[PDB]
Amino acid sequence: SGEPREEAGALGPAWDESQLRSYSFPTRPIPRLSQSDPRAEELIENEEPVVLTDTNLVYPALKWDLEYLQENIGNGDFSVYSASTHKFLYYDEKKMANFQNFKPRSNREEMKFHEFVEKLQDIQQGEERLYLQQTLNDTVGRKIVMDFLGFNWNWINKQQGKRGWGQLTSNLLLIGMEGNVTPAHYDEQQNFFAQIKGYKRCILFPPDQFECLYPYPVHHPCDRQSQVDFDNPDYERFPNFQNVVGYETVVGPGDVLYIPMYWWHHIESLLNGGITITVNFWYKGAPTPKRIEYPLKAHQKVAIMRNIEKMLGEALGNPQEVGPLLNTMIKGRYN
Amino acid sequence: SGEPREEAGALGPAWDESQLRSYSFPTRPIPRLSQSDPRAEELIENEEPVVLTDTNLVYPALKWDLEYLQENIGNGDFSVYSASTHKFLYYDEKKMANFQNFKPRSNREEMKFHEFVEKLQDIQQGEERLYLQQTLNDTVGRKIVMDFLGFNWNWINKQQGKRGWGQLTSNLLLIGMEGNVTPAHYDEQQNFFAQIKGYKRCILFPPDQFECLYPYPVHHPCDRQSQVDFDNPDYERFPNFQNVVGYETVVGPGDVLYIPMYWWHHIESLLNGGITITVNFWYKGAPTPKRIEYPLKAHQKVAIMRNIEKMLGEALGNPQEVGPLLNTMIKGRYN
Ligand SMILES: O=C(O)CCC(=O)C(=O)O
Ligand SMILES: O=C(O)CCC(=O)C(=O)O
Ligand SMILES: [Fe+2]
Ligand SMILES: [Fe+2]
Repeated sequence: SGEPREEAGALGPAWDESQLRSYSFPTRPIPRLSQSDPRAEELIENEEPVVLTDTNLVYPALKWDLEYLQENIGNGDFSVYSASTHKFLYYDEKKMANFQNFKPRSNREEMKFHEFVEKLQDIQQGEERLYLQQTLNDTVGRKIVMDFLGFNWNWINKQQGKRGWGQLTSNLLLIGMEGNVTPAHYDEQQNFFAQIKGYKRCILFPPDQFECLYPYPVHHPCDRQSQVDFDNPDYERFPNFQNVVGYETVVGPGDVLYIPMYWWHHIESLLNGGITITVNFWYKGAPTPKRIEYPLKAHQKVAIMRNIEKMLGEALGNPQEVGPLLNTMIKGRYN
Repeated sequence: SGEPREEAGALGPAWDESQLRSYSFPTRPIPRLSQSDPRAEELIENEEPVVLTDTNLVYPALKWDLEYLQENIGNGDFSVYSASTHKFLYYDEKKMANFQNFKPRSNREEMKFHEFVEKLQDIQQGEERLYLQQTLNDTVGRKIVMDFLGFNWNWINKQQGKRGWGQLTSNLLLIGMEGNVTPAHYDEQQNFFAQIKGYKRCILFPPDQFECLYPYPVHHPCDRQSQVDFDNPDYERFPNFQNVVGYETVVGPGDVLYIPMYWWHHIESLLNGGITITVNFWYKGAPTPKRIEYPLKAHQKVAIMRNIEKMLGEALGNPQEVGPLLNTMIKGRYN
C-alpha cells in the first residue's frame, strides 16, 4: 500500500495502518503518477491499474460534504443500502428466481437525502451501517449540476477517445461510513474511481487470479463476486485463496484510480476516517477485435467461461443443471 | 444562454448561435426577470446576477445611434480604444513602471465623436477594431443631457438605497463594433449594465472560481484580468481552467444586467450584429460589516489576497519580490 502520505501544511499523516483491516494475503503498491507522466498512459493502455494524482477530474466536488449536499442536491429520492455487518452484500434482483434458497443479507431503500443524513446521524449515537449509491443525472439541484459540469470533462473524454472505449455507461455518487467494506468483485466495464472526501483502501487482483478468487456461478445473484470470506477464508473449499496476491493503495481527495475491466477490487472506507464520498465513471471497453489475436489474455478467457455458463443455462432450460452437466463433462475425462 | 428571443412584430430571431463564439467551458443561463418579480430583488440582495427586462432605466437612449449622437452629443473629446484583434487588451498605466517588459497591445486616443464615426466608417470598407468608452458628464450636448436626465433615476436610486451601496462612482457610455470582445475580468464595484443598441453576450463567473481563472499579479498592469486566453487555453500553465463553469446571457435594447462586485465577466458584441451601445452604472459596494461574519464569502477571501499582495509589495519595497517571497513561504511548508 505504501507509507501514509503526509498532508500539506504540517498536518499529520493522512491515515495510519491501524485504520486498515488485516488480511491473509500479500500485496504491493499500485503506482501513483501524474496524468502528464508517460508511464501513466502506458499503464492505462495496457489495462493495468494506476492512481492519477492531478487530473482535477472532480475538482468542484472537493468542497462537498453532507451539509452542502443536503442543501443543494435537492429533494429527490436516493437509493440507500444498509447492512448489519461492515461487508455490504449486494446482489442482482433478476437472478433471485434462479436460487430460491438465497436469503438476502442487505436491503436497499429509496429516501430523501436529508433523511439519509439524519438516519446516519443517530447511528453515530451502533452496529448498523448505511451506504448511499445514486447516479448523478440532472435530477439533482442546480448547484450540484454546476459542479458536475465543472468536472474535467476535457481530460476524461480525451482518455475515452484514445483508448477506444465505448459510451460512458454511468456516473455513481457514493457516500459511505467509516469501516464500510465492499467485498471483492469485478465489473465488465472500464472504471475511473474519483475520490472526493475521506480515504478508501482499494485492493485489486488481476483477471488471471480467477482460480484463486472463486466467483459465484454466473446465474447466481452474487455473480461476479468472490465466494471467499476475506475475514475468514475457508481453505478447504477454496485452497487456492492461499496463492492470491493483490495490488493495493489508499486513495484520498483528488485521487483517481483506474480500475481496468475485469479486474477484481475490494474497497473499504478507512476505520475511524469519517464518511467517504466517491464518484465513479463507467465506460464500455473497446470492441473486441474482429479477428482473434492469440495468445488470449486472461480477461478474454473469463469472458468465454461466462459465455459457456450462460449458454448452457439456456440450452438446458434451467441454470441449476449447469453444474451437474459440467461435472459430467469433466470427471474422469479432463480432471 | 437560452434560445434566441423572438422579436416583436414577427421580426425574425434577435440573433442566432452562429453569431456567438465557441469556448471550451460549459454555461447555464442567467435569469431574465421583471424588476417587479420578488425573485429579482432576492438575487440582487444575495449578490447574484440577474437580467432585469423592464426597468426603463435607459429608456430615452433607446433611440440613440451614431447619427443622433454625433449631431447632439457635442464637439468634445472622447477616449477611443483600438486593437488589431477582436480582444481588447486594456491595462493600468500607473502599474507599467512595475513591469518594464510589458509591451502594450491596445492604444487609447482622444478624438471628436464625428471623427470616431468617420474612422469607424472606412474600417467597414478590415481587421482593425475600435471601442469608444467615455463618461456621461455634463460635458455633452444639451439634448444628450436631457436623455440622461430622463433615465429611470427613481428605480436605480431606490435600488442603491436598499442595498446600502455607496456613491455612484461613474457612468460609462460604450460604443463598440460587432465582434468586439472584452476579456474576462472582475471589478470591485457593483454594476448595472444597461444595453441600448445591438446585442452582447455576457459570460459571468462567480468569485469562487478564482482558482480556475488565474488573475494577473495585483501589481501587474493587467491586474484583475484573467491570464488565460479563452480562444486557446494553456492547460499546462492553467490546469484548473478545465473546471470553469459560467453563467451566460445575451442582452439587447432595454435589458439591464446586474453584475455583482467581484464577479468575473467576459463581454462580446455579437458577430455581424452591427455596432453596440451600452451605458454602465458603478456603485461602491456596501461597507464591510464592523465585526467579521464567518464563514467568509469567496469575494472576501479575494479581497484578503489582494491586500496581502499589496502589503507585501510595499513592505519589500519592490513588487517583483512578492512572488519569490510567497514561494519561499509556501514550498515544503504549505504545498
Ligand atoms: O467504493 C465502493 O465501496 C465500491 C466501488 C465499486 O465497487 C465500483 O466503483 O465498482
Ligand atoms: O461592454 C463591454 O465590452 C465591457 C463592459 C465592462 O467591462 C464593464 O461594464 O465593466
Ligand atoms: Fe465495482
Ligand atoms: Fe467590467
